[PDB]
Amino acid sequence: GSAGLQEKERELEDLKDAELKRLNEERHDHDKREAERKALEDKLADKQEHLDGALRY
Repeated sequence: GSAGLQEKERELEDLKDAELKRLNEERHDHDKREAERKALEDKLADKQEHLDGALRY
């Protein structure tokens, strides 16, 4: 693998660095936390399921 024979290049390292920054931010972690809080509230209360709406008019 020399003279650019391999598809991998310097930009490869840069890509990995970007991933590290994203992980550090932990932005997705916050989203999961919010979802958990929503479940606790159970405002929708759509957890309960029965029949098929036949009972309801």
